[PDB]
Order: sequence, then C-alpha cells, then structure tokens
Amino acid sequence: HMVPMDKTLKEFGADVQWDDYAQLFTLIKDGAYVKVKPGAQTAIVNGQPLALQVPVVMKDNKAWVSDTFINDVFQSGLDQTFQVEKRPHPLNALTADEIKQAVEIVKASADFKPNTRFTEISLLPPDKEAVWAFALENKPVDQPRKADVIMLDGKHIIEAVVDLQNNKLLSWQPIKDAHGMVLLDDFASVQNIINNSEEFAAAVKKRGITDAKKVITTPLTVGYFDGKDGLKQDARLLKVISYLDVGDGNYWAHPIENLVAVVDLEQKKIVKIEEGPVVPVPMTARPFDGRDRVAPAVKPMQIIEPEGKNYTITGDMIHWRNWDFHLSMNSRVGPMISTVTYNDNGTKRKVMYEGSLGGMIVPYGDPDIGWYFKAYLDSGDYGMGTLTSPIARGKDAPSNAVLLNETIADYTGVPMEIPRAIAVFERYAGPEYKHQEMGQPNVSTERRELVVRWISTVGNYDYIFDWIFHENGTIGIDAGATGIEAVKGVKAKTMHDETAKDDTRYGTLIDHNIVGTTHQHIYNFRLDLDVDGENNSLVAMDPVVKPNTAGGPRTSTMQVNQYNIGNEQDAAQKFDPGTIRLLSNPNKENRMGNPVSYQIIPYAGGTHPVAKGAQFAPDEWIYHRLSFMDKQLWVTRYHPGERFPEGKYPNRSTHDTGLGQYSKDNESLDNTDAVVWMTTGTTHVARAEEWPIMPTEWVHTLLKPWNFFDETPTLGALKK
Amino acid sequence: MVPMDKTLKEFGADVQWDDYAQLFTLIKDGAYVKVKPGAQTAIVNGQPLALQVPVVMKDNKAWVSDTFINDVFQSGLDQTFQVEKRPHPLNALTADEIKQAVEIVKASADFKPNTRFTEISLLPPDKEAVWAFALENKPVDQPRKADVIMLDGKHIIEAVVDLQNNKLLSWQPIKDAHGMVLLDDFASVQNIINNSEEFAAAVKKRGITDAKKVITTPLTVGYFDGKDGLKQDARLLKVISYLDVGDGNYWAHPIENLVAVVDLEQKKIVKIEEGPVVPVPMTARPFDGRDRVAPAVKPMQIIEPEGKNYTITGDMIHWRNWDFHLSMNSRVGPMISTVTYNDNGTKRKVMYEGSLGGMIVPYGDPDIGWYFKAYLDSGDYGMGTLTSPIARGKDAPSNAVLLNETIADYTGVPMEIPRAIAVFERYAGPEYKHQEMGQPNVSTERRELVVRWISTVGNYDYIFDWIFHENGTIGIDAGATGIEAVKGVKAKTMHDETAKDDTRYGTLIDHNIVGTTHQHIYNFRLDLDVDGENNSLVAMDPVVKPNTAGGPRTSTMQVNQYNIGNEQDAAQKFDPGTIRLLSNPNKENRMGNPVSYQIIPYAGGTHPVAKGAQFAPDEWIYHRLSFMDKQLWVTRYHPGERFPEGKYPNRSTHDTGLGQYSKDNESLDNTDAVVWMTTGTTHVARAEEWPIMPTEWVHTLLKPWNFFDETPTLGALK
Ligand SMILES: [Ca+2]
Ligand SMILES: [Ca+2]
Ligand SMILES: [Ca+2]
Ligand SMILES: [Ca+2]
Ligand SMILES: [Cu+2]
Ligand SMILES: [Cu+2]
Repeated sequence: HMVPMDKTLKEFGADVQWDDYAQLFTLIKDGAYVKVKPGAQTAIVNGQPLALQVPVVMKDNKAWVSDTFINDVFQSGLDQTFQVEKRPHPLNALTADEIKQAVEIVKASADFKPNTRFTEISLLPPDKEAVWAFALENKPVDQPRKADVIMLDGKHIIEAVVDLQNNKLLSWQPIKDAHGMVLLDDFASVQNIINNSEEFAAAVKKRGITDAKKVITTPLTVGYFDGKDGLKQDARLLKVISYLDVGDGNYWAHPIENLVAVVDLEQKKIVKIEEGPVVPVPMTARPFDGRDRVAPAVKPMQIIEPEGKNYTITGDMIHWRNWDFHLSMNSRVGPMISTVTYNDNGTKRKVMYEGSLGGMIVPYGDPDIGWYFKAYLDSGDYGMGTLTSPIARGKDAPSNAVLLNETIADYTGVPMEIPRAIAVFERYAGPEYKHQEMGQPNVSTERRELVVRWISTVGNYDYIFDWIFHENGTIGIDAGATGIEAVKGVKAKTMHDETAKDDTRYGTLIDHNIVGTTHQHIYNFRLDLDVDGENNSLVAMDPVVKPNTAGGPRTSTMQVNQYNIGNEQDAAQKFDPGTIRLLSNPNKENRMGNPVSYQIIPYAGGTHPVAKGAQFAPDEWIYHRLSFMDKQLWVTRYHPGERFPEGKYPNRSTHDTGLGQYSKDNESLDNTDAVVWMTTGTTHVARAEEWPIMPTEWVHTLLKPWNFFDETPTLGALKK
Repeated sequence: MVPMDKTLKEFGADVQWDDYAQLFTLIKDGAYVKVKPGAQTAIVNGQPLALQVPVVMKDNKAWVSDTFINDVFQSGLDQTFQVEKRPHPLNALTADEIKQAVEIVKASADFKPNTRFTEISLLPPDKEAVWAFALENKPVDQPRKADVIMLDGKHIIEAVVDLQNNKLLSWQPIKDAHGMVLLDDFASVQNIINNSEEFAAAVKKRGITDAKKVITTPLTVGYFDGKDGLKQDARLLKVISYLDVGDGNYWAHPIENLVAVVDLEQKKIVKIEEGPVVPVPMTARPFDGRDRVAPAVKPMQIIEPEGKNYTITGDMIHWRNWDFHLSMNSRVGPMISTVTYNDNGTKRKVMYEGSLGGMIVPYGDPDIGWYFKAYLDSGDYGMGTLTSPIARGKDAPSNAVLLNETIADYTGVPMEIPRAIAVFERYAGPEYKHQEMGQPNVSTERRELVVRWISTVGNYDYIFDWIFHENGTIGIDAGATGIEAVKGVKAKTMHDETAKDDTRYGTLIDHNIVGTTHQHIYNFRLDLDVDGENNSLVAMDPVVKPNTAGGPRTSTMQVNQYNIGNEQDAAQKFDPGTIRLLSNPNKENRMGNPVSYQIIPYAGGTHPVAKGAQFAPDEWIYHRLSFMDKQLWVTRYHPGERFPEGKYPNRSTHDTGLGQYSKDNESLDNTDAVVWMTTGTTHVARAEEWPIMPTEWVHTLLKPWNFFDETPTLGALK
C-alpha cells in the first residue's frame, strides 16, 4: 500500500522539508507541525509522539509512505487546532445541504420560473438578542433556520424566504424597479455577443485589429445618468470595454481605446456602439507573471509553531487568548465577524455583534467615452464573497497561517466550496510594551496579533482585508490593493510627445502609449459594535488649545471639548484624525467612574494619498446615488435590514438606498443600539513602479478600547 | 571540554534539543547551527563543518570542546559579517579614536580640570568625497578628524582634532550656549535635594515620612523670557519628585505641586515652588510583573536556516538592491548613509544621510510642576547615549541580528552598547498579486529589512524603525512606550468633587492619577539625493475640475502640479490627500518623467494625530521650536545644519534649528536639498495605558515615483 511521499504531500498541500544531516523530514500543514525519520516507528505531531505501523521508507533516494499516511498523521488528533462544535452556532452559514434544500423549496414554488438565477442565497439572521443569549448564556435560539433567496428572473429580482426547519416557502416577493447584480454567465454572454456582432468586428478591424478572435471584453456596470447616457433605465445593460490578447498573459496592457459597446443582456445583443478617435493598440508584451524574468534566489525564512497554534477553531467559532468570535462567509460582502467578546477575568464582555465589509467603490475621473461611467461597486454589483481568490500558501499569507475553506451558493444555486478562502494567523507585532528604567533590569513583552485575512479579485483589482485582533483589546481593519491597472491607450510614448499633455490630463503616463487613469478606492466597513452592551452613545472629544486662565508663564493649555452626538445626521461626518470619536456605554464604567468605550479610527494611515471625499463635483450623479463616499464616519440605529452603504440593489440605482437612506430619518443615537460605518479610501495617481503589476498599497483603520479596561490589558493575571 | 548549555547560553546562543531527532539546534544572530551528539560534523547555515571533537553527552548533559563556539560560530560558514579592508569614511570614531581625541584636547594648555564631554564625534570628510568612495571606491585620502564638544562646568567649548597627525585643529568657546544634561547631573540633583533641609521640610509638609524614599527627576527648565523668575546665565535644572513605595514604579507616586530649581554650578537649590498639598498616590503599581502571572503560550520562531540575505561589512549593509552605511551618534542615534538602489547593476543614489533630526515631548498643563515640561530628549538628554539594549526576541523578532555600538561617555571614555541596534528581515504580506479569473495566480511575498533602535529617556521608551522595502520604498516608523508622566489629584473617580478640575488637562487613569495630555513630535532629517545631488521640490495636488471634454460628466479628476521654489514655500503643512515629490530635473525615466521620490510625512498612527503644535503662537515653546508646526521642510544642504531644535537647545531664547535654516528663504531649484519630516501625536490618556503604555506607532514613507521604469520587483530580464 505505498506512495512517493514528496508527490502525495505536495498534492495534499503539505510543505515537505528533508534534512540530510539530521535524516529528518519536517512536514507542515496548517496547525500541524510534523517530524518524521525514515524507518522510524514514531512520528512527532505538534510535539506529541504518534506511532506509525508503516514507517516512511527511503528507496533509491526517494521517500515512500503508506496510502494511509496523510490521514493517520494529519488527522491524528495531535493537531488540536480544529475542534468539533457540539451545539451549532446560530450564525453558521448555510451548509451545502441547506443551499440545495433552499433551491428545491423555491423551485417547487408555484411562481418559480425556469432559468431563474440566484443572486444570493444566505442565512436569514436569527434575532440579534437570541444569538447573544446563545453566545453568552448558550441559550438555544429556538426559531427555525430561515434562508433568504434572492433571484434574478431574467432582469427581475424576486425575494423569497424559506423556513428550512420546516421545509416551507414563507414569502415570494417581486422587487419592482430593482436591477440584479452581474452574474458569472453575464461575462460569458458579453464576450459571445461581441464575438457574434458583425458591426463590432467591423469597428475593431478599422482600429487595426487583424484577429477579431483575439479581442477580450470586460462586462461593466453603466450606472445611472438620468437618461443622459442615452440608456433606458428599464433595460438590463452592461457596457463593454475591450482589450487585445497579444499572448503575454496580460490583456489589460493592450486597450482598444474609444470603443464601447452597450449590451442588452435581456436581448443578448449589442444595442449601441460608441466609437471615438482611433488610438493604436499598445502592442508590446508586458507579462507580469515573470515568464520573461530571471528568478533571483533568496534564503529560506519560515515562521514556525512546532507545538500547534494558540487559537482553537471549533466549527466557525475562533477562540484566542481573551478573544472569542464567530467567522462566516457571505457571497456578496465575504467574511463576517460575529459575537466578538473579550474575556475580562472570567467575564465575557461584548465588543461587536457583527462586523464585515459594508461595500466599496472605485470611481474613475476621465470623462471620455471608455471611462466616464466607471464607478465599480465590486461587492454589491459583482459579489466579492463569490470572487474570493484562494490564498497562495506562504506568499499571500505567512507560512504559519491556517487556511480555511468556505462554502457559498453559486448563481445557479449549487453549493460551492472556496478553497483557502480565509487565512488565520498569529503574528509577532513588535513589543507589546517596554520600560528600560535606568540602571534597572529591562521590562519588555512581545506583542501578538491574530489576523483574519481575505482576498477578493474583481476584474483587474485584487483586494486584501485583514481583521486584526490585538491581544490588548484593539481591533485593526486593514485593506490592501494590488492587481493590474485599468489603463487608457494613448498616442504619447513619452512626455516629450505632442499629445503628452492631453494624454495625461487624467492619469500618469506609466508606459509607452499607456496611461494609468486616476481613480479612487473607497472602502466602507459596517461595524455593529455593542460596547459592553447594546445601549451605547456617540461621544466627541476634541483636543483643543484653550487660553491659560490658571496663571504662571503659560499663555495656553491643551484641553478637550467633549460632547455627545445625539442623532444620525450629526453622526454622519468627516473624520479629523486629530480628534477622538468614542462609542461609549453610558450604563457601564471602568474603575475610575469612566464610561466603558471604544475609540473609532476610520483614518489610521495609508500608503497611497488619502481620498479626502469622493473626487466628484456635487452636481454629479454617482455622487448623488451614493452618499457613503463623502463622510468617513456614520452612526445609525441597528436595523437588521440596513447592511449596505450603497444600498441593497445598487445596479443602475436612481437614488441613495444605502447610508443616505439609513440616516435620512435622523434618529437618536442616545443610549441605544448603534451601528458604526467607517469609510476610508485612497486617491490613486499612478506611477511607472506600478506597471505591469501593482505593489500592494494599504489603508489602516482601528478600534481601541477607551476606559473599557481599568489598566494595561496585557499586564497578566494578578497573583494577589 | 565544558557544559555546552552553559557555555552557549553564556555566549548568548539559544539552544534547542530535539529528543526525537537527537539534535541540537543552536542559534545566535546569523548563525543557524545543527549538531548531533557524537557526530564528526555539524551544519552551519546549511554548510557542513568537520568537528575536531564531537559533542559529548554525559548524564544526558552535553559537553563541547573549549574551542567549540569559536570553531563553529566563528568558522566562516556564517557569512553574515564580512571583513572591511577599506574602512568607509563615515565609520564612527573607534574606541581608540575616542581615547586619542580626548588625549589631544587634554594636552592643550586650555583644557580645564573637570571638563566633561557632551559629544565626541567624527567630523566626516567632505559629502562628495564620501559619495565618490561609496560609488567609485575613490579613497577620501584624508585624516580622520573629530569634533569634541566639552562642558567646562557650564561653558561650552568646541574643538576639532586631527587623529592621524594627532593635532588640535581648533578650540572655540561657544558664547551663550548651555550644554545638554550629562549623566552626573542626575546624581548631583538627587544629592543636592538630599542635603537640603528646606527641601526635606517641604516634603515633610506634603505627608512624606521618609525623605530618603524621595525620587527626583532632573528637568530642563526651558525659557520664559524671565517669567519663570530664572536667570539665563545659570546652569539650571528643575526637579520633580516621586515617592518610592517599593513597587519598582516611582512614577506612580507623584508629589504634587512641589518644584525645586537647582543651580548645578552652585550645587544648591536656588528656588522651591510650593503649591497645594496633594496626598501622594500610594497604591503600589509595579509594571515588571512581580505581581502577575502570564498566560502560557506556544512557541513561535522565525528561522533563516541558511543565514541571512544581508551582509554587514564593517558598518556597510548590503541587502537585495539596497546598499547603505549604519553608524551611531551619541545625540541622535543611528545614521543611515550613502543609501543607493542597485538598478540592474547600476547603483543609483537615494539618500546621502538620514537620521532622527530631533524630537520634542511638550505638556499642556500650566501648573507649577507642568508648565515648563518640553523634553528635547535627543538634543538635551542624548538619545544615542541612552540607547536601550534590545531584549532579544521581544524588542525585535527571533530572526534579528543585534549589533553592538560604541560611543564616548561624558568623561571621554569609550562605551560599547550591547544589542544597540536590531537588523531584521520580515515577511510583509504579498508584494503584489493578480488572480486573473480562470488563470494561474501570480503572487510574490514582500520582504522588508528593518533597522530598529530603542532609546529610553526618563519615563519614555522610543523605538525607531528604518524600513527598506525591496521595491525601493523607505519607511520610517516611531513607536512610543514606557510609563506616563502623571499628576497626583484628589479625585479617585470621575464622581469626585474635584474630578472635573483634576481632569482639565488630562484623563483620570488611576485613583488620584491624571495622565497629563501632551504631544510626541518627531522630526527626521533626510538628505535625499534623488538619483543625484541636484533636485527640486514639486507639488502635485489632485483636484476636481469641471469637464470640458464632453459627455455626461460634470467634473474630472486632475492634478495641479507646480514647483516649490524656496525654503519658505517648502516649509509647510502636509495634506495626505496631496503628493510632494523630490525630483531630479536632470534625469527622467523611460516615459520622460523626472525620477523622483514621493515624500509622505503622515502615513498613519495609532494615537490621535498632532496636526500642529498644541500651543498658542505666543508660547515660548512655540517660538523656540518652529519645526513643531510644519510637517514638511526642505532646506539647502549645509553640513552644520542637522538639528530641528538647533545645536544648543537648552534654554534657547530663539529658534536656531529649522526656523533659522530656512530663515534666508533660499532657492530649492535644481540644487542639493535636505528634507525634514515632522510627524506627531496628541496623547490623551486612558486607563489601558496605566501602569505601562501599550506601544503606539506613527508611520512615514518615501516612495520611488517614476524613479523606475516599471514594477521594481519583477526581476532581471531573461
Ligand atoms: Ca435609521
Ligand atoms: Ca450596536
Ligand atoms: Ca540632497
Ligand atoms: Ca538655508
Ligand atoms: Cu488603484
Ligand atoms: Cu505620550
């Protein structure tokens, strides 16, 4: 019963290290750190001995293992990283069984139409309160599991609710005027449609394209210009931008400028072709995969935890130090962090009921035909959860990460398993604290952070989201941006060319005939923080320079002007990093009679210029439709139905259905259930260093405990 | 033969025994060693080493040759360090040179008995001769020269010596300059307070039983134009006192409203300032864990089993496309010099010299024990001197290389700081990534080289990271930790009568203790030479402009670009939404764009940001330190202008730093410029920062902007 170890392990996804000197094999895979000596009747798993009936065999310089090796060793039980959940958590995402079950319920529905698509199949949230009672009192929820089924019947949106427990269809509801998000088959349609269009073919041949089979299209939302674009609000449309495939594995580097096709997805036809001046396609091969590069040798570097991880994953609940939280996946927004508690000397304190991406937008600034309408709502319009990019083990996440698989429903209602969907990893983050008192023994502690990382790629854009749990109570939310730049074909080769000036009015000349058009990356996070309870108040603390009225030589002082933010409209604001914004529990105080709070920091830095607001005049539509892009901070009363900053059905939206609507009522934020919305972004002005591929650029956000604790949270257990 | 564990742990080597594989894994800096008991060979950084004497196990205790460490760690297999046959001209003064410099000034007829040395540093050869050495290996063909600054009681004298020729080049007393605080100043203060009956009396009033338990702190007094009632003439220090309650944290027991002014020359207290009696906060607040038990953790290691990607030849560090010189200064700490980027076999100049410029920690309380607090920790206390030896694995990751550094003490005697600087490479997420749908992923990991330095002055612990990104970006982060300077107050809780007044200038972080609001302002002096000496400052302001091109759009995203022509205009506030470049108007990239470096003074922070000086413009602190209120500064290169706060900041009556350097408002058009980045925080306290402060960080960045012709990390073309 034997197999060549090296192949089997690689294929298994285990890292295999052979030590000639020590005559030892080191195998690493997620929480499992294994040591095995050829011929040995014992293997070490996370520092624990494991008897092998069939030893590893070295034959003719090749290692061989039993057909049972991987299972016996990896799934030995010595790897305690993953545990079995006894009592299922109320927020566990729909299982593949439940997905199939939900699809069969609506399919067996009277009104179900064949060819209906599933934009989203998600767990319908149990009552927030029953869920907290479950997490804190382990009180069973006791309301049937329900699933939300959102379908696209051609261009129409219907909303169904299925009672899974009972296998019952609870509601069927047509949603008038709403457009559905772009589904994967849309991509294939656009390309086919362009391929079959005779006129298109003609437009491309007059633009110097010899092989019209070499044209690569991209499916783009058209937005809404109040008909100004000349597009019927009624039609299910997509704009089409095309590139030429020159085989360098980078079509994005070969734009066919000033050629736009409008596709009626309902009609499966090209309803309009916008042609502008002819710009020769930049033809030079610009591979980013290294196919033309010399691969330099670097010395090995590995981060190891030879005895296993400090965290435990039981079902979807992650336990690490004083942190407890539930981790699930949504096809639209991706990762969802729930029932986040902080174990304070045996008392689990509520920090966040649920936290997740709210939505995002990538608006362009070029008014030309191939650009003016670009303002991507990649989660809303494209489904970021669905588009998750599997973690490239060790490059995308450090070598000591644990990679989780996540299951979602595809647009057809068939369960889909995303491999290495989320990376979980503990990391050294410098000294937690230090004090080297003169002529005294040093006092230093190392800082440890638990990172939850997720990557989603939409078109040319690659997004990385890190949910960072600081051992001291702080929570960081970082977002990195990489991928390939959306570029404009231009005549200028250099800034010395006559068209250079006009060519670069809207972006930098990053290569010969290539302009990296300016745009912004705007991210919004939806954080339902419950600071040591549900009832919270928004408080402002503005550090000010006030005149010295107390005497002495000082002409001024540093004081703070503190005040509550009473309702939603006042809560919706720009964030001055020089100021302090707390979410406090007016009902609970720390040892000093100070209200337990969390400090909200929407702007904690970045590596690209900061997006001060949306870089759109206020008379602009995009600007209108989407208010979330302009304020950095928003606070709203908790509504189980208000989850998207851009609104639920942003495709060709005619008005603010997102944050503009949620606060529109200007309700009270006094001693009530608040939801924090943090907006952060970059203004991306290009440079040659970002072509052919872009270096990840990061933006940081932070949530810090503020009088939440009574002292340094990391000091340690008192022996007193 | 010796006990291996002892010998090794005594050597500073980490020892791991693997009972399963019967293997010893020994680590120290760049040395990654694997040895098996009884083996005739060992492994050093992946290379086999013949052993004279195999490791011997006795009583299940290992034994080694008294030659082992040498034989193995100094084998030559660990190539982390290399021999420097031609010393770099910026090499810092050696112990011998420190000793010889001291001899030379002591031999002058002018040397006064009891003279102290505030600073003894290299007077480097000329900037062009240094660049010629680094780039062309052209010898400076010069004699080492040293700058020797002495404190004759309270008098500053500046001398220059020629180390080869062993001669005094100059002797120059500095009129009106006060010298920085020397270590001995610390003990004279305590001593002087101890001997003061009056002082002892004041303490007595204040409820202090044993005056022997009183801990003083020697504080700079600044300059109030005489409103502090202090003579400008006198060498003074103010004294704040704490009571030692045996918790190892005197800082937690302030004696409020008792201030003593000491004349270090007269060696006596010249003034006692008494305010209202505030009982001393007595509750024991140890920060050293004497009272705690840490939660057990599973081991984590970062190993580089084949050694490091960098080489250290003398002080020359070579890593990937980066080449730079690291040296120590007693005032400012580390100096990063002759920084070049090896662009496909061609070294392009990035930075002639970069270091800490200076820094300030100014308080916002107008009260007697606070109003004067404006700590210039590097200029006034010597941060390089006060370097905190890295706590291996805690202060820096387990894969760091800890360097020892030598400077001169205040008596002119060489002083070697162990684990002065940490050098470490780290995984920084994906360098770049593109997961083209339905295609094989394209991902690369990002690697960063960090040069970390910690300095502790009084209650503050300062961490500085000089981060080399493989892609050409240079990051500069500053971490802040330690113990907070607190105020004793009568309120125990926010519900006390006095709670409101008590907290007027800071948060109530403990019973009877207020973390007094203050700022942390860092200034970095960066002599960037972007692909050359002659550069220009260019503003690129992203703007929304009305659309004139047609179609449905009302507006467009454009840039307002223009040159910043002189020092006054270059002296400004930084908008993180704008772009500031240092361009070489003499060189461009393949797209005809001038090679540049994007300057980012504010790249983020974990504490509220200091947008300016949290001071009224009529404030004396404000007047003296202009650097505090502008985030960006650019001045013409001048070897004598290195400090934001000026050379002699103690009791300065006016700005002799950046205020003076740009004063003349010279042109910055196609000339040798020096960038100064001011970054800060506004620290409003929390209970979570007491009794020890969780490290807070600030970030700054320098990114290549059209310096390259493409992604700098794709690699060489096949
Ligand atoms: Ca509302
Ligand atoms: Ca809430
Ligand atoms: Ca320069
Ligand atoms: Ca000048
Ligand atoms: Cu971008
Ligand atoms: Cu501080």
